Amino acid sequence: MEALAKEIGIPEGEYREIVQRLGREPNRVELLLFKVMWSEHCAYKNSRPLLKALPKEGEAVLQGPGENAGVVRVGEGWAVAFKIESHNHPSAVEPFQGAATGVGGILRDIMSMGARPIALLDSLRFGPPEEARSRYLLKGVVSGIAFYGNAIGVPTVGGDLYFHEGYRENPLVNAMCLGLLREEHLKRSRASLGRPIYYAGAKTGRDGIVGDPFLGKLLMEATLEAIELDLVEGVQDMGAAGLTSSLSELAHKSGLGVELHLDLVPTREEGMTPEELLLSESQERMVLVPKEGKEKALEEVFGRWGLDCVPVARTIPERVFRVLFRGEVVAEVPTEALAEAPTYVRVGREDPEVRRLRETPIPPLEADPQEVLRRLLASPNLASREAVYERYDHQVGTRTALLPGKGDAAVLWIKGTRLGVAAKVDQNPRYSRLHPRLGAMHALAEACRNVSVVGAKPLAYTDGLNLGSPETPEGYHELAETIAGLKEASEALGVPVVSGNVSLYNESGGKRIPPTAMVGVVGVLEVDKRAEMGFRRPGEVLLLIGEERGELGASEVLYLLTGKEFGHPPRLDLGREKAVQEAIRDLIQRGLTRTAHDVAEGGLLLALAEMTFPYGVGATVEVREEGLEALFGEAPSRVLFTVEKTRLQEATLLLEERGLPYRVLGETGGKSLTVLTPGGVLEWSLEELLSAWKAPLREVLDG
Ligand SMILES: Nc1ncnc2c1ncn2[C@@H]1O[C@H](COP(=O)(O)OP(=O)(O)O)[C@@H](O)[C@H]1O
Ligand SMILES: [Mg+2]
Repeated sequence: MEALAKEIGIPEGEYREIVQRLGREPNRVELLLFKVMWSEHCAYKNSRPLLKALPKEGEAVLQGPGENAGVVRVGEGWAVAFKIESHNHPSAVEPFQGAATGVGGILRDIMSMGARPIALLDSLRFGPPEEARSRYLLKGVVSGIAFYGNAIGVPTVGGDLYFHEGYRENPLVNAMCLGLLREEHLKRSRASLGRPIYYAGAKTGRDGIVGDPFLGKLLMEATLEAIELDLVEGVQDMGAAGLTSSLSELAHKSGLGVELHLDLVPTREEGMTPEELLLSESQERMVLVPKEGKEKALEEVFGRWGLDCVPVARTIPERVFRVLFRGEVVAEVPTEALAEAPTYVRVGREDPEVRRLRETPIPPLEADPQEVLRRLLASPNLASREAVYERYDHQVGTRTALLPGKGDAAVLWIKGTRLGVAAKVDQNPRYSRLHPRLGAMHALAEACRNVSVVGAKPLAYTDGLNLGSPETPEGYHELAETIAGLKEASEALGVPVVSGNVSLYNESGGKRIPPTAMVGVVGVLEVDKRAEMGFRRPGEVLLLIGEERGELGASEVLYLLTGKEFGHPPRLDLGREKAVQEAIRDLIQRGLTRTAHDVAEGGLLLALAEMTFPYGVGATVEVREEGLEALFGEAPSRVLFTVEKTRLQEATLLLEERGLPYRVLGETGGKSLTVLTPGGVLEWSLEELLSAWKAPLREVLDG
């Protein structure tokens, strides 16, 4: 029956392997099950072999890759679950539902760990902001993101937005979620023999073979209460491949099989066929396995939240996924056959054009810095995302609260404790397109730097990989270099992966999106020893860890002045990066500084301007090197911070004992940003910096 086989999308080679795993040919239904379970989305066929390289060990790791999300210990009995997913292709066809659905799904993965969602972060990539479609997609996904999150009660505390040429055809929408729980309640996707499997949530319809957040809230409370009462031994959310992936996965990890009675499955539409029920991806659906003797309890938990919770399947000793419908066995495939699909290895080769661009020498450039800073602040990639986060609410919850003082990483305070959880997601497409490996390294480094900058220690990360097809040598190369990049940054900084995602085939017409590894990092700190980026008072000494000179390759200023992106991305010394991150955390924990900000895209001056916005406090400094490289050039491992006058020596003593280059630029205060250079004084009023920075994205989004 190879006919229908290759007619649905299953490769001859793959089909032949399926007949040898079943010792027979699958019927129509079984064939449809494999088509979906063996697709790259579910099987990760081309990425698994490479992902084995990512370091997983870490002091704070409680749960790494394998479960619906990664979990790390944060102290005083608390733990944090988190993960990042993608909903690219669907957001492309319909931005509103795509984004909202991306949020619903990520939320369920975090809930299944028994962790109550405390925050959402979005990682977005669209084409240039002047193009109609780019504006459309941006309006769509943020509208959709706001809709689900605001309705379910989980705030979107931050994220990463970037506009770029390489995303014109394939936009990216990744959602990261943070959830907290008591370690004692850490649950996974396990089931013991002889247990019934419950189904709760919306009824199964003919969906993706729109999300309801209102029902999501109910679903979330019940699941969380159910686990908080220790009534379950396993919980699984239903997403891609619906019931099929939920149960087979659950069964496979449990070392046994599951018998599904489709007739007991709640239906929303009439005349639904077996495959339709099995492959529906209807939203807000949940699988739960009550512990022995707690079935009733589980039902009551859902009864309390006005939800139905009914038995739909049971575990069996035979490691198989047996599907029953109207009295007949319509499918019975071995669990292993469904969960362990073939993987592929290829030979990557870099796209010669990528090399050509990277090796292009950066030409001598000249421009009026008075205007370059204003032009950079007005760039849609550097301007305020204020109009975006204004769509979201619920910064204050029932256990956690977002600290309103703008820090480089979102900081969620755990009420009743001194604990604070910091989070950030990063990646630079320009660096990544020109040097995927260095781009990936920069992403993890930056994310960790941002958390370190508010005073928290990086505990682990989550990586949402987004690339073109792995078929072509150039594409596989980008995937390979991206993964090698993370490994290298991870090993050097001592920060392990705990979860993640992989989205491939993000390309059309031979045009590949810039390799995109959206790195999410979680860390913890004492809310009382926190730092934010805004200058808070006049008279503080302003210092810089690292050097003033940045590079122009793949930089913002280069793009602004040439309209192009080329050259080598900034070099990254992982040893320096680690030492700087520890230096800044020490500085903050010892109470020497409570205001820090790292120097990233746009260079020293842009970083400087961003610090005057939060409180309207200016700064006066001296930069010893003139030239674009010093004022706007980019370089990692650079951090700005302020100390109280009589504490300068202790801070400088600390940096010196760490062998770290540093400089005392000047002080804070006034209603201007003033910069002395060997060629004179450059000056801007905080007003002009502010208006230039505030307008760009606000009109694009609300105009
Ligand atoms: N790039 C990656 N890095 C680390 N872990 C990953 C990566 N991609 C996938 N994983 C892990 O492999 C598993 C598969 O993800 P997935 O099946 O898509 O979960 P779901 O479908 O419910 O969103 C998860 O445990 C996930 O955390
Ligand atoms: Mg930053």
